[PDB]
Amino acid sequence: MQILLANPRGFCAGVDRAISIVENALAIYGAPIYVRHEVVHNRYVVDSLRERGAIFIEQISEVPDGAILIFSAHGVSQAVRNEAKSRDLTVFDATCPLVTKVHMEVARASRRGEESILIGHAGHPEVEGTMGQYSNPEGGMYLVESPDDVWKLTVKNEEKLSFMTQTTLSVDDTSDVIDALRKRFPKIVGPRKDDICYATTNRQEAVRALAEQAEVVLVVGSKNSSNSNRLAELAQRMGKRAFLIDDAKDIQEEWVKEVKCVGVTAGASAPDILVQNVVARLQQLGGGEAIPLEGREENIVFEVPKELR
Ligand SMILES: C/C(=C\COP(=O)(O)OP(=O)(O)O)CN
Ligand code: SF4
Repeated sequence: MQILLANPRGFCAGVDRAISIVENALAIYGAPIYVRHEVVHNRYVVDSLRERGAIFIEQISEVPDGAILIFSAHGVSQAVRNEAKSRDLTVFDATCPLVTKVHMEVARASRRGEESILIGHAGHPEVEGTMGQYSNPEGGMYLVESPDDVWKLTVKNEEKLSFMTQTTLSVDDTSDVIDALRKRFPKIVGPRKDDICYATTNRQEAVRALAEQAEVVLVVGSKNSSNSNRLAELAQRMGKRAFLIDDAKDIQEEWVKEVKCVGVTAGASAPDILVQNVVARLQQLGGGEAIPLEGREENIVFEVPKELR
């Protein structure tokens, strides 16, 4: 059975920075380090940081006075930031810079009293954080997930309207939402394309190339990872069987019995060791040497704040 590896796969720049922020804060200050939300949506990373002294919380009122608190890579609302500011806490922010860029646009529209539309999935912490940059009751902030949601939305002043997106969406489905937005609200203003980041675009292009060759695609990522679920969904929609798995122990032998080509990728929050263990298990199940596909080079790095060097 041939094993193919998608490229790119695995950690993006924001995740690598965010994890380093939590590790370096543990090495500098010691345990406990409080983190608002799973730093990244990966069970393997979160469980090991928890064992090393990180405590993951959702609400700032779970954090004791005098603590160190780090906001997760997905970002937080201004209400969460200001609640931490008013409390007796040392705060470090692991928000990815490509999330922060979206936040600043939502904050500008709020100041102006002008309405914004976010394209994203309700309940996800990045969506709560970005909708949480808007606070002017004269304007408005609306969430749409689909073209059907666009076709139901009314706004107060469609001549002064803008849109933003979650960073980790399906590139194809988001194009369909934007095309609805522009039909319904011809004067709406946005970026040239969307706010989907380079890592999400590149991992989706890579799993498209992988699924063209492979019968079955395994995506290493946790169930609560939006970007990882997009990779499994893409391969499924191409008619391939695709499974989102935490680790090699999740692989059921039926999924790959008598399969000639199996593909493996990883979401932006999954460490490489988990892919290397998946490959070793597929080799037990009859696969040969893993073959990496040719892929788009990534070259972006985000550095940790100098306070955590
Ligand atoms: C931090 C982040 C993405 C990194 O992957 P993740 O932690 O799995 O998160 P998501 O659920 O894909 O947003 C949102 N930009
Ligand atoms: S998936 Fe994109 S926006 Fe999110 S942490 Fe990674 S680089 Fe940043």
